[PDB]
Amino acid sequence: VEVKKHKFPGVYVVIDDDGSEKIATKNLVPGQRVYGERVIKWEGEEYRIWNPHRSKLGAAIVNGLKNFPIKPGKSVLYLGIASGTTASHVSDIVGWEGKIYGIEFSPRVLRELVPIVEERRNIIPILGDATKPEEYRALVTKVDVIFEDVAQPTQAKILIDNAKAYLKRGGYGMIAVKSRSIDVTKEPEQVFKEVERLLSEYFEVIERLNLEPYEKDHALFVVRKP
Repeated sequence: VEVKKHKFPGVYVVIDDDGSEKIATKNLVPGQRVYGERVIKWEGEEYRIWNPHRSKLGAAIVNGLKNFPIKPGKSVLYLGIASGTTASHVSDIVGWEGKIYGIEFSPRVLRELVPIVEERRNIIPILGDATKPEEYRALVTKVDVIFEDVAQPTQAKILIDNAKAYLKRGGYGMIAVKSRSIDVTKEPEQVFKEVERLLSEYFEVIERLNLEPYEKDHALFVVRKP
């Protein structure tokens, strides 16, 4: 097994004995395996395999995502942090000089998460309603990136409203859109066209990529705040 650097900083390529390729991040918390994930020991460091079946962002990267604004030392406002393994990998990537404000609506989801992210002290889990971003104003600063995974009909407006409140000028947004969570009747491609239009009222839309076959009728959008 070999580990080399991916094009994106803080992301790694693992090449298995048979020459097949996987993506990975460097474990922020050596010794830890909270998802019972596959960890590769290499030159004295640990690398956590980033499974595209457990992480929509992992899927996007495997699928050839070109713009990835999450990088070491960045601050991230993360809407929907409890879903999948993504927060763990984002935490590895941003490292100890970066920061992640994790917003969850449910007190149950938050209580279940804290054990899992306890050691990742660059994650600050916050109870909040992402539709009303001003309610967590006292707990969140201006950020470099918003990452959003919120399966709600107004998820584009959620992104704009949080960006108005917290995103630095020049900063980026990333949003994993489940087509059916906005509109079960419309074709996925039509839903995505509508999301792209709504986002474009506020953002420059930089990229959009489908997540098949890891997800069905999901697209991830990268946007930039003017």
